[PDB]
Amino acid sequence: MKRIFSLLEKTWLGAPIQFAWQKTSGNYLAVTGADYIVKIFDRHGQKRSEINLPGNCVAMDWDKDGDVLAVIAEKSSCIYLWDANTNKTSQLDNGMRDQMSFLLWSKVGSFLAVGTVKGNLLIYNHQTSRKIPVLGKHTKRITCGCWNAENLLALGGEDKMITVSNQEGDTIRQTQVRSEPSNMQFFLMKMDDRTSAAESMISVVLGKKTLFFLNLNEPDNPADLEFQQDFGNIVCYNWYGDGRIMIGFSCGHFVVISTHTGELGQEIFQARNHKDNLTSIAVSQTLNKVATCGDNCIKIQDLVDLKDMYVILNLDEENKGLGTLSWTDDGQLLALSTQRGSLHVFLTKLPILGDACSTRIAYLTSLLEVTVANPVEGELPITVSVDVEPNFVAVGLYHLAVGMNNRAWFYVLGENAVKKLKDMEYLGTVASICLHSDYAAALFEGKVQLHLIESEILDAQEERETRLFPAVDDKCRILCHALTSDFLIYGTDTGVVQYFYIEDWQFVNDYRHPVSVKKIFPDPNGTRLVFIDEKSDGFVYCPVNDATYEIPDFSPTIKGVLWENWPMDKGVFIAYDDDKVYTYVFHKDTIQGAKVILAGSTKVPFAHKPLLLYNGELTCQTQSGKVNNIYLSTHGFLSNLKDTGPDELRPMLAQNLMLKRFSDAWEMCRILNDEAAWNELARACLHHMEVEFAIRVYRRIGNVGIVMSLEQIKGIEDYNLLAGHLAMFTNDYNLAQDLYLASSCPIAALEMRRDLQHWDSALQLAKHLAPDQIPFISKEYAIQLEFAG
Repeated sequence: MKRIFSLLEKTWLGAPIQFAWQKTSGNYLAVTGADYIVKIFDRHGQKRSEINLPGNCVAMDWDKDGDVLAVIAEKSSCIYLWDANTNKTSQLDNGMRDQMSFLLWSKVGSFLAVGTVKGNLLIYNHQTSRKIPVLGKHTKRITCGCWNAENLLALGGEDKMITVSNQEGDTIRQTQVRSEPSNMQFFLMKMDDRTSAAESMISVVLGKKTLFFLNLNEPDNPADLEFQQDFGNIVCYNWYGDGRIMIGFSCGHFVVISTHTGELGQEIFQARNHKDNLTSIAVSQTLNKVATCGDNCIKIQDLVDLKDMYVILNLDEENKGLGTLSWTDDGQLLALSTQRGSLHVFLTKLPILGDACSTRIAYLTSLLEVTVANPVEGELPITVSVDVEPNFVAVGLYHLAVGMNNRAWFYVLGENAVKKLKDMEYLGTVASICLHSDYAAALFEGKVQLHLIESEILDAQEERETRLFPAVDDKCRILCHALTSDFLIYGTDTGVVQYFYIEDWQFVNDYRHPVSVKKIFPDPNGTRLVFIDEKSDGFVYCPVNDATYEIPDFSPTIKGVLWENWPMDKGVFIAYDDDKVYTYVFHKDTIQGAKVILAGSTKVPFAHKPLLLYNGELTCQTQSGKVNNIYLSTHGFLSNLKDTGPDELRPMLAQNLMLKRFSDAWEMCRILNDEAAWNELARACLHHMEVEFAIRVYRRIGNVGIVMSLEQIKGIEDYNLLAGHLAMFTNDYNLAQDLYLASSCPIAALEMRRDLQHWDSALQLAKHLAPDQIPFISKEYAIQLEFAG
């Protein structure tokens, strides 16, 4: 949590203030104090508008959409209405002539309620401009009220009455209460039957000491809850979750109560968050958290477990006497007032915007700052101040881009400073942008524009400065794109994948999938691709042979994919969602052909977004704007290797042998000092045809006979002949025979079978390959048969 801005107007010093957040669209913040003005600010503390009043602001409220702010004032009959789409102020005379005492918009209906000191009511409709005066609704000042989802209006007054009404102001119900009503709210009791959706019940605080309940279906049986005097007076209460209330009390305590059938008023939880004074509570269902303020501090807790303190903020001694808390509905901002007349605004959540190019990453770190880093090379993080709140961010080798709607802004990532190059405006809303080398590719309206980030007239080609895809003028829409050191790549609604080669400035491959291609994710070089189709099925594509492979167990929840940037693990990638990362390996070369294998899954902490994979370490952006690193479960062998010994080294060795990392596997076998590990390394060197390394390993094992035999074969360049001899050394005689028959020297199969004394197979081979050897083979077989009887 970080303080964005503070309001400290000289006109408000020494008096309390009131404020309101634009509700459903939290872009504006209305504020007022003893200067008879309402001032409207903008999430950045800059004043956009002001409303002048003939006296103190009595109340203010925003409409259901945040399009209109309503205000009422002392010594006035006019409501003041301010419009967020025009920034204009207008007036509405209440048609009574009394001082107003209450003001509230409906949650659903464009209605505005207005109560008076004499207990009269007005209901206004902003959409039809209809006024509905109702005289004598209360006998004294209307103090409080609430609107329900059915446009029913409940009102409390100093006459110790509660009244419930339709949107036309008619009285549905009237009730008398033991003390003056305050903090009136509507709710729904969650009965076991799913069939009721009407919020049939009212909660209210009486005399600042008891919480009272009125049920519109059972009005003959209201409930009073009384609380321990050691808590002090009730300061505030809020509804949260399924059927719970949280109540804050003056002596630093808060309590949570059940409202389930048979448990109404049962205490679920209690805490003394503050020692001397608790001044306000504010609950966000959007973050699932609560903020509390008291003793010159803010204390924030998780609604999943109220014991778990998320944040404590301590405020400087100038801020003595805390006032009121409120959040934006999106839970992006928290605001706090003081009794001395200051306002403070804090960031509660940051938009999770970030990107990567090779080992270099960019991520949002404040609403107007992007940080670029290279955690692999150890380059110091570079902070870029940006001219707009971005909707998208992209990074290259030498550049950063950010943008909003149909515009982007470009920056050079120099060693000494960051310099803004240019802003650029596209023909429609940019869905995404990608950078590589000093090219950028931007997607808008189903078309991709490739263009240079930097250029000059010196040897320029006008066709290279920019190009627009599909450049063949196909009827297809591009749904996704990616950019590499050498290729622009994109996928379409017609299911086409295309590669465009930047150096020649031409198309180089084209593949057609049976359904639309929704997303694409290339390796760092572009030589392989992951794509996701319209069914959310994942596929590897290999443009070099034009082949495709289905990714097994690929969850439809997967949001994205990252390839491993570590130079040995080029076939490794990950796919991810909000809860998990899945590690996949493309085995290009195996006896069973090419395939994709799920190597395992790693759990991801809440709202972390993956940016970079390097050597089984996953760098993620957090909601705080910071990065964090997660080791994959599939890479748990990477450790201080000597303490586990074989227990982490054996899976490391198996992984390294599959990755062909024989120099590492030798050092691991040296640390292991196990004859079985040396034999597994030797067998792997033979399977992977690494004869020079197999010679070294067998020389360490001391198997001189295998070393001499491998030294004889070392010069063989025929793949099938060499593989035949190595299969013979691994005792796989059937594979050895097939490979020798496919080789330049089929006779080696006959010789092998003769040497193994497999005389029937040797004779069958001799019939096809060397009929002149049949008599000699038959004599040697006959000698063996004569001995056998």
